[PDB]
Amino acid sequence: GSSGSSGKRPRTRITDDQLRVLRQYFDINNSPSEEQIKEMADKSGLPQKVIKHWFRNTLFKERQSGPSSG
Repeated sequence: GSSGSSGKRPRTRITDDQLRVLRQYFDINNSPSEEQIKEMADKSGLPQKVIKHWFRNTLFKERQSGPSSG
């Protein structure tokens, strides 16, 4: 190939069964509340740092504003 494989994120990794839990809430409320971040952290098993960040890294993206051509 060219390099081999992209490796930035830590060993940990979120699954479709866990992400879905973070996505579903996305609709209801952009970002989870100190209360939701906890209730979820247990529902899925992810920490409060992973969930919070995810919402950001993801949300921030949606906030992006690109021009239209075509």
